[PDB]
Amino acid sequence: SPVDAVLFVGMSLVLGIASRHLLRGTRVPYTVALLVIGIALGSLEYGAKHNLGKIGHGIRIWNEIDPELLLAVFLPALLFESSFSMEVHQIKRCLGQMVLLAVPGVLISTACLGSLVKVTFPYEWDWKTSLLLGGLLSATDPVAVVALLKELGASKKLSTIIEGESLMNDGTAIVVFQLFLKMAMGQNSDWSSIIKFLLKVALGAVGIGLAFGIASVIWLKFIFNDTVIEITLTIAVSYFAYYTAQEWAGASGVLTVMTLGMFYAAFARTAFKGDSQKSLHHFWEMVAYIANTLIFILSGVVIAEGILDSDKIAYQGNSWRFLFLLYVYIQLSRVVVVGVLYPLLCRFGYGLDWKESIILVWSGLRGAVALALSLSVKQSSGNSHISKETGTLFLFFTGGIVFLTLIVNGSTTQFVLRLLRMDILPAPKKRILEYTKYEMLNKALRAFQDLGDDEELGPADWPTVESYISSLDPKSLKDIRMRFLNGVQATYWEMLDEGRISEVTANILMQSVDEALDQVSTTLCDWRGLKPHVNFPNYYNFLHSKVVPRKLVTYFAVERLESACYISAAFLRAHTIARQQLYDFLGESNIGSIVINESEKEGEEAKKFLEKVRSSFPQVLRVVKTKQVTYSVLNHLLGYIENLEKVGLLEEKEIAHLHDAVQTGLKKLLRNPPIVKLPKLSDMITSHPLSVALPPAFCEPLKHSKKEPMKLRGVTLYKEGSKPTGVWLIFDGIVKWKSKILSNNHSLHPTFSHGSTLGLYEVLTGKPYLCDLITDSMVLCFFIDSEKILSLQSDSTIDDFLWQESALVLLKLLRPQIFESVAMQELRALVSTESSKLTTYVTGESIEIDCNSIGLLLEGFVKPVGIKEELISSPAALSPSNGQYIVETRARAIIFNIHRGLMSWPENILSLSERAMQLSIFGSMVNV
Amino acid sequence: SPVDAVLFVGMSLVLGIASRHLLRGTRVPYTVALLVIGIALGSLEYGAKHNLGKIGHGIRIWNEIDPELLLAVFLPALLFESSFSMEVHQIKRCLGQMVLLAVPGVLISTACLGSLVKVTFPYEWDWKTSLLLGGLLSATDPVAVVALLKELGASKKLSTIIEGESLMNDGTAIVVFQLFLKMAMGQNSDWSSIIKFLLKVALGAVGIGLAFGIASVIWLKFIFNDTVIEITLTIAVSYFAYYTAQEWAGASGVLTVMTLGMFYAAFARTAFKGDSQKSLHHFWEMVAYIANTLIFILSGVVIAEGILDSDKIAYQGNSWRFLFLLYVYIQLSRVVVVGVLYPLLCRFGYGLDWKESIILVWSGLRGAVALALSLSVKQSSGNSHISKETGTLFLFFTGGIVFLTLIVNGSTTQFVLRLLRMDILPAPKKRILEYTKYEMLNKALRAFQDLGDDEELGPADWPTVESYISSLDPKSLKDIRMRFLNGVQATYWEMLDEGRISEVTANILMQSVDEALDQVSTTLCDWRGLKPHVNFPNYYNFLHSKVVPRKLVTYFAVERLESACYISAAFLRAHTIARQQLYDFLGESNIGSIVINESEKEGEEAKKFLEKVRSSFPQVLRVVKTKQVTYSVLNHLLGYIENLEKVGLLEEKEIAHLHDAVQTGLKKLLRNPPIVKLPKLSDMITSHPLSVALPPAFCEPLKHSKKEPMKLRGVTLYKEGSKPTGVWLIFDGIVKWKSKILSNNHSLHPTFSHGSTLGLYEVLTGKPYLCDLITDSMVLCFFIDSEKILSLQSDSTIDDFLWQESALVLLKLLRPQIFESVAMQELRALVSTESSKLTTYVTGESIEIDCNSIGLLLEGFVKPVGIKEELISSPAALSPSNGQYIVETRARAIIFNIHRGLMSWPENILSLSERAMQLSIFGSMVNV
Ligand SMILES: CCCCCCCCCCCCCCCC
Ligand SMILES: CCCCCCCCCCCCCCCC
Ligand SMILES: CCCCCCCCCCCCCCCC
Ligand SMILES: CCCCCCCCCCCCCCCC
Repeated sequence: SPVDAVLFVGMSLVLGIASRHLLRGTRVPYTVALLVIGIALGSLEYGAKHNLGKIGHGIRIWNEIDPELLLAVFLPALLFESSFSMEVHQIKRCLGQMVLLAVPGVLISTACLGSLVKVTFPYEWDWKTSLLLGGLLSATDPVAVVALLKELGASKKLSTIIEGESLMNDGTAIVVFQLFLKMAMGQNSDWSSIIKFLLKVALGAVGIGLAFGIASVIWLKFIFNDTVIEITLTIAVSYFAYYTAQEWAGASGVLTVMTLGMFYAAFARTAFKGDSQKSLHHFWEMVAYIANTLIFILSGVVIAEGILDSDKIAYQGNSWRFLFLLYVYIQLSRVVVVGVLYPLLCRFGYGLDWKESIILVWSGLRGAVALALSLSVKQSSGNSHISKETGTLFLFFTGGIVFLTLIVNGSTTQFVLRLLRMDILPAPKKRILEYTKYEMLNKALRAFQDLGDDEELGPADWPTVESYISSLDPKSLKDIRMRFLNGVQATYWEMLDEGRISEVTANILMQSVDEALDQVSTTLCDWRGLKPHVNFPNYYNFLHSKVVPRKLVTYFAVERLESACYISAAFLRAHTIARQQLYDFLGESNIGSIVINESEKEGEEAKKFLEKVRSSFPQVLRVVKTKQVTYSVLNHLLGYIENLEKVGLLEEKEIAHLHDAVQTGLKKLLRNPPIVKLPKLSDMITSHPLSVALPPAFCEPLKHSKKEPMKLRGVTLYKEGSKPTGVWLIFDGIVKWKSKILSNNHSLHPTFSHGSTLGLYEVLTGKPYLCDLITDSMVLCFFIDSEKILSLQSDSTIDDFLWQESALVLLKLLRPQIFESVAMQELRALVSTESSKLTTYVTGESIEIDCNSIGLLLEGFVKPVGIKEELISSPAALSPSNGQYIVETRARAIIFNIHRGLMSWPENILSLSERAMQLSIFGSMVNV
Repeated sequence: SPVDAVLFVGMSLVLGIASRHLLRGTRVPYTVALLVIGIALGSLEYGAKHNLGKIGHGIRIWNEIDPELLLAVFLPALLFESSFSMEVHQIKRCLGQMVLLAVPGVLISTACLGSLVKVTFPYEWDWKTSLLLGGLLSATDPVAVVALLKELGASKKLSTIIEGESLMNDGTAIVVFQLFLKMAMGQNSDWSSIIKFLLKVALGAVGIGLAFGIASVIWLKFIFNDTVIEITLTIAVSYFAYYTAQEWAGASGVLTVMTLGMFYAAFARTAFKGDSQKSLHHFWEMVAYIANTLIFILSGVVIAEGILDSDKIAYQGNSWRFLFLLYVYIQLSRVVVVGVLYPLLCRFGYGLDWKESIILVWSGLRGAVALALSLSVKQSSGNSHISKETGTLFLFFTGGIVFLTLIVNGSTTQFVLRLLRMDILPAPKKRILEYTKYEMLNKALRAFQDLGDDEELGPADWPTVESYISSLDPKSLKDIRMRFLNGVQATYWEMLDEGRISEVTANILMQSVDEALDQVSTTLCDWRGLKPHVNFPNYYNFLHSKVVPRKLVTYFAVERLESACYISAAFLRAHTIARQQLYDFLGESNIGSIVINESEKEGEEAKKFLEKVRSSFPQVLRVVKTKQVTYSVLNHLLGYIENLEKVGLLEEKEIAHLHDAVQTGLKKLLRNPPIVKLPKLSDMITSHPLSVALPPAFCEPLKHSKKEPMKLRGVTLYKEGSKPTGVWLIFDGIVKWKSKILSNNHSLHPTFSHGSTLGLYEVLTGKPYLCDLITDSMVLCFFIDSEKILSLQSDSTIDDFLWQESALVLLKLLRPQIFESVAMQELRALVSTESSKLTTYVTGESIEIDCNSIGLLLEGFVKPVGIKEELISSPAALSPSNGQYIVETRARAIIFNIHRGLMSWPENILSLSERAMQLSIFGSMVNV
């Protein structure tokens, strides 16, 4: 007999799947179909009293459910996914509005609804019962609202506001529901008892949720490679926190589960495995789906049971009159709440104008949370406090309100949104969507070439493949700003793809750019959306508060400045890249220079933050950079291991060992910031590329002590035109170079960084300093005298290397139009290639610059052919004029063999053998 | 009060997580800890009668579980993942052994155990009760055995055998358990009733499972983009099939759920979404985990309850004596089963030698299925048929046997496997593992370069990244065969990565190569493992049986020859590629030629199968190739959309629309083979690259009728030395070319394919046919006369194109050392480039062949410089001798600007500026 509850669950799930599948893209939630199906089924079982056989047995078994078991099983299932899929950064952006719409919004709605259904309803209810109903059906469902917002097409700001207030209204409304339910149960008669009950049920529930979250997050941090226990841990901790709060501490288990889910959303994005995230979210979304379906069908069944009893509440008239009165009361209470909070709602978080206010009012969808609360009231009814007729009325009214709100609100808020002209996609977003569709076309055609060379199967059919994918200026400052922001977006996309930034950092940066794309008429506001995430509050860790460890200080600083450092570095890198790209796309136009200077002025707060990090905490950026690099490394290893697993190339014991090793490395990363040894001067010397030339005897004068490598920002390294007093080794930081003498035209990013030595050209030649260096950051720089460098010129193997270093520096100096937007590791690869040749040239010879190569004069004089006799100075960067140069004096030279379309998309995009190629690859012809 | 069952579930889950986490890499299943914990907890609640408070309330609630509700909730949860994660191709490889170990193996074990516990046990049991116990504890658990095999390290053959027999022993043993349980309930007294009960409970259960599988698979095929209802559909169909079989049809719900899971494993790999697969498998594995944990803890609790009752079965002595007797009876019965079936087990499927037989005997792990069956017997005990003492004895004995088997078998089968020397990894697999680790090192270092250029954060710390990844001839015919098979493996990996083959096809091919890597001493046996998957049984569809539709015939042929065509084409392509690669790695050694000829002889059955497909069903390969190409295209689009979703670049409504479109395209693909229009002669002409030269007036002589494009294999197209009677257009198929006159040295793959026209050089010049063409397949070839081609020489825009086509053909003819292993679409790109120049050269001029380019003489004579005067013929392929050529007569020439390390891994793998580069990127220095 009890096995028929399994049948009830199975048939309810099948009906839920059928309703969800049939009512997709219909404006009509499948939940109204579930409620109607449950009501009809309960009418068959109870009103008409037909023989449903084993169907009716399960129906009756589930109708005899315990109220408190009902809540304990279903409410965590409903609410955990809503609270856990919460995205933390949009919530921190609109949290003032969230709490405003949650706590006082629910309080005002409860007051209005309770007063109205007290004064008007004919059931001679109490104030306790009236306010219990008011606070019951004051909880906007997060599942229904999220499902509505998926297909609604509203803006991200309004979608975030509505979703967050919907998921917090549940907590507040269930708190007040428990308060007034205990009141109706003859408790909480005094104000002091009210305060104690609220204090316990709210704060203790939040504390239990936080404690369980902390314990489970630490446990997850110590669970390395197991994606099954990571999800069953969420199940166990959720259903154990609910029990510990409701039964053991007497708190609110719902608030405990919601705080647990929010703690998981905040501090457990790195506690779970990366590939365990999708499975865990899918499982909890499915559990919410199953709980919602079961609650809707059970609520329908029990409504049919209760309103077709001896009393026949369904044939009383007053039931329906006051059901529609209750619906208009819902609408008026939501209007009152939004209007009262509007003067404060429009000033906090995201701006709320009158258009978003109408959608906020109209998206008052009631769902399975209110249904579950009223069902628990109905199932516990029949005693002296809440009569059976009253509990049946509560369930009937709540079910009718859920039905009416869904039908008249989910189906009509799309109309209200298309009206008021809030569904229109703005021009930058339309351009971006067209670019993405164009790139998808390019990917499809490229995949079609890559598989067109098959002799066994033959040729494919392009028309069929197309059928399956058949659903895919320089003077205006506004458009140039829009192109620049598109370039910044493209650079963020590129660095996310290459692994330089994580998905959360990428989302934050992309959201900032999307915000900035609406103010392209005014100055670039790209950093405005990043300012909330980049803050440096205080550094009291150096006031002896935590200098005794000196060891936890790095931990708190890194955990406290990790995401901000990533955001600042990514912002600066993307702005530099997009600035260079906009210079290449526009060339020399004054509007391009205006936007370039705008970006340079805007990128000052990020540099100031990075300076604060460098000064206050000199070791944090090393740890942060190391963590980023090894995180990307381990993700690349994970991708490789996933490909190995798919192909089945390795033994399942060896590939499992590799997977365990990489996943353990990732968990140990995201558990604890890397313990990076702070480099002294000795190991910074030995890690500099100049150290191969410097002998170990010169490397150990007390490990080159007595000099602090730190140089403050704005400190000149050496003045231009000065004598070669020495060279500078850049172990870290940024140095700017200025030179009016040098042909520094259009040097957009004059900069040298770590692993660079500056001044070798001058000390090796004796010529005055070619450029003016000033430190642009906290530079870890060491000075070695020219005597030490010049004394190294004994051997010819070291002279070659020193002149190649000089070649590097002058390549980034003499020719910055090509070699400034390249790393000085790629440039070292270019110079260090065996094909590159350093040559001392006797007077009267010729230098062989040619096609597909470049050369740079080091020391000497050269005169060309076919042009008026010119005495070219020693630094020349000798480039092919024709795509010549008799050696004049004793010469030195070395010859080297030397998503990005979003900025310039609809600009950067025949023969009788080109048409044949299209025929040979494709079917007839396609405009590739 | 009933809310305490939620507490029981939560604490049981927490204890299960703790046991699984603590006992990882311990040889000890966490399930023994679960059983011990449950026994101790039940002892506290029932024996010692301590006040456990709300813990004991949940304990007692779950102790009062219904037996049949217990089975209905837990057995589908346990067994669905085991039956659904079943891999179909290894099962079809060893199915004879599977059924042999499942049906008669379980029958023999049941007979032995029942007879032994009837004759020896002191409880005066019946034959019905004795055989009920024997068939209860005759079900080897699939969950425990799978978990053991994950860490065991046994071969794939033995692992597959053990896993499959374990997951089918459950079906057979639960069938016999239901039979003998109904017998003990006073039923099935006659042989005819026995036959009817077996017929119903087995065949009707299989039929219900098949029907539910068919319905749900069609439903899934019509569910496009919803990964949540796709998993809750599995839940609903599983728990509805169980109910429909057990309660409505009276069949076995367990057999129904297992056949449903096997149907999902077989015919629903394409019914679910690709990205829904991992989430669905994770969910069902977690459900099996939760059910197993709950069953073990509940079984412990109820054992403690039953053996500490008034009877005190735990203090009787006989309980323990016959528990250990029952364990030795388990061991002897398994020995008897394996020994009796060995003469047949060693001849069917995978060979079973005496070493794998010992592991087969010893891996007799009993688990949660036997525990659940005995718990259902215990919970239903207390009546006249099965006494309370008997049911308690059943549960106690089954729990003790599960405990003893786990402790003494899971912990010691690793020892038994390391003994007998079955844990040693063979040399080819060790080499492959070392190659994978080397490639992971290369990936890690490359990811370290790609993020070393950061001016804001600074430099990373390579030692830390390394710390996080610190766990990573030409004369022997055997080694050359091993290298060739490694090259075939690498090519399979490459085509899986590029999307030419799916993951199932890749797994089949890789398994075939792994099998072949053990017989490298003998001839290449790569095709031996593919022969089971490549069969062409019959084609009665053309005997008027189904020619009336002519429309379903393609559907059945494609669904029936899809995977076989993929396997054959991939095998032939990979063998051609690896043959060319082995020629490049070895050069000219006779051993390399021996292996090359071995591969060519081996690749004949695949070509014969493709010929059978081409002859019998001329339209199937077009459909199959189109489906493959569009599947890869849609997967690439999915990857692009996933990257778009991660970055948050598009609106969540537009990106959702793109995702829905691509996923709908994929579901419509895997639902129905593409409807590819069979090309007539007219559209094949218009789709050939020669059709741009051919005017529409020449294209429509009744759409060029009266000629059938089909040419049988072995039909010569034109003989060498013959007059240019015409040219041939290759729309499909393969043509081989032979020419002793031409310098065809080391032409390893002489072949032209679709989109190629052959003979233009001869008709344009009048020279005799340079090579001998014979059709190597069913070629769709058209003949156009030389008069039509020569009459096209009026314009100079068409002459250029015709001579460029001739250049293509002669590039693949004159110079096959470079241009035969390239598509004739890439070669068309090379020739059609604006940098390529066709030139008519007046007598006495010079031709400018240079570096980084190639040239080919078309028509005329040429004499070189510095070598004895040579009169080079018209086809020359004029290549730079120095890295010259005075035009002799009226000349024609055109000048063109012209995982793979697995085969040659530990063979294909400083300066003072190279050491500095390592310093500038890394920390000190790493051997890159
Ligand atoms: C006493 C009346 C019946 C009470 C039923 C208890 C609630 C059980 C709900 C189980 C839902 C299972 C589906 C979960 C799939 C992820
Ligand atoms: C007397 C009836 C007892 C019922 C006990 C049910 C315990 C289930 C707790 C965990 C359920 C989690 C999944 C819920 C999905 C809707
Ligand atoms: C009447 C005694 C208690 C019977 C309990 C019914 C079985 C409910 C099992 C629910 C398990 C929920 C966990 C599923 C999570 C995926
Ligand atoms: C009187 C007690 C009724 C209990 C009904 C439980 C129904 C649950 C059916 C579906 C359970 C699926 C998940 C099981 C995971 C172990």
